Amino acid sequence: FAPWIGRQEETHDQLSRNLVKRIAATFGEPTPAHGEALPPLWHWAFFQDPVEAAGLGVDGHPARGGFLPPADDRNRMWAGGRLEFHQPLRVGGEASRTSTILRVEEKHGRSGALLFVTLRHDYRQDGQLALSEEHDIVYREPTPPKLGGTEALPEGDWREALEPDPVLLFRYSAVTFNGHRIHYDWPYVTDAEGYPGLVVHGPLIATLALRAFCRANPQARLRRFAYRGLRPLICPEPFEVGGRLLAAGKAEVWVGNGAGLAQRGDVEFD
Amino acid sequence: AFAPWIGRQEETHDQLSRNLVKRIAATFGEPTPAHGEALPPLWHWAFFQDPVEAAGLGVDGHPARGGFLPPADDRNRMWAGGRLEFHQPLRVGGEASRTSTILRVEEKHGRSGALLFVTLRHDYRQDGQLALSEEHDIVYREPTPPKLGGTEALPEGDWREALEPDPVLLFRYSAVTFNGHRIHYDWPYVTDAEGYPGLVVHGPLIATLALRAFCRANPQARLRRFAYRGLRPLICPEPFEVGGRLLAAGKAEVWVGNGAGLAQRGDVEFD
Repeated sequence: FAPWIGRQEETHDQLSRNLVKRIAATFGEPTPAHGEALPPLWHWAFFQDPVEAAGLGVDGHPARGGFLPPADDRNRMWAGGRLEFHQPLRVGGEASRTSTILRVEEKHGRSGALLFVTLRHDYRQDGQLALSEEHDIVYREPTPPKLGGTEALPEGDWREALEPDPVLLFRYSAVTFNGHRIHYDWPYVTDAEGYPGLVVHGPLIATLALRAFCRANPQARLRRFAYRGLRPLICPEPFEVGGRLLAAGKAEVWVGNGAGLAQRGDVEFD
Repeated sequence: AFAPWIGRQEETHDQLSRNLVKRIAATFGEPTPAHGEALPPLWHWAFFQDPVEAAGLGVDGHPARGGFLPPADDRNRMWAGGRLEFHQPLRVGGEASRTSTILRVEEKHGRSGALLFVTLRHDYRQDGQLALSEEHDIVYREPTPPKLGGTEALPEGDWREALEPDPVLLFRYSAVTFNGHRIHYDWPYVTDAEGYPGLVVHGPLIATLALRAFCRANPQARLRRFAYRGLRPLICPEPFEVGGRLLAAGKAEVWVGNGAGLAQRGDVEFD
């Protein structure tokens, strides 16, 4: 049961260039300088509470409890999220993260048991709110990876083709210090879980989807971003990120390939 | 004959930032030193990384052309060993400088031919102090099917730590050192492409475990020198042992191995 509702924790970190350089390298972009804007979604490389091995489950994620309760028989799912952008976080600075457990509601779909937990992350630099983030976590019982169709790649207003490889996936796990083995352990992700190969991270592709929008709408100032996973992408299959404009300051983004869409997302901007 | 690199020098800088320090500590299951406390021995190997964009990376996941070390003409560049000399600890939280000098480049024709031996010196300075000086021995070897027999016997010592590595441990160390060399995490590559039986436990990873154990077994010893030589690759998830034995008032050896032989040995000197 969840009495965790309304629980807060505080975390601090330094947006240190040495680590920003690593994210930059991973994405093949330039390393922002001291005092400049940390690019969208790069903050996910920060505010990491690494867990000692004994606190980890077989899947390499933390089984141990902490801010959130423990999980063994279930498995966390990166269901989605909404980000509200105010100000860039600036490289070099200290920054603070205030986290709140907002909702913990039980639900039912395929496989039935489906506990949804929503977390809010408030990110402050110099006391000043830079970014407010909610993340959807779904605890479910292990089921083999879903089969069946998904939506096709729509035609859109911009598009980028990407050729993943294990080195790209390793660097992104590295930068986020994610120990989830589905992203680098090929014997495990195939034999133990049902996948045909390595899984491209949801955050990694969220970051490429959001970056292709900004690239294509260079005069657009971000306001809001929402993403939702659909079906996992499999390395090394080439895939694609793209989107389209929908209304006044509203755009939709998507990641997918021939197997169909892996992720969809909504953007608001000025 | 090798003047273009002999004497080459370069200075870099880096902050010994706690966020990365927390990830090293988690990897090793240890406490995180506080800001201003000693960086634990050999944790500096995670710092001073100037990583290349993907286009700069070669197939094996290392950078395709580093500009300091002599180019490997499709030869395999091995981490043969090195020597460290500890003067003062590097401190968590602070800026530090690494000055690097290529000391020696020698071609030597032995059994199996001539490979390239290169000796690289690294000098670390923080708050105006010369904290630590180090040398790496690199050995450029022709691409050869992995030789995995172990020649030296794992001895019995004064202490012993049994280790069962797994791909999570190897990933986290590669992560913390932003090492893209994919023989450490990419199982289809390390086997199909390079022909190891499986993933390779990093030499640096092994040395830190080796020195750590000695420290655990000798808590009053303050480090002054450490030398290590890599003997043979270790293969995840082989169970292996780190041990050592005191040899004299401030001398001890350490080693890494298992029933098949020593994977790595080294020498310690302390007060």
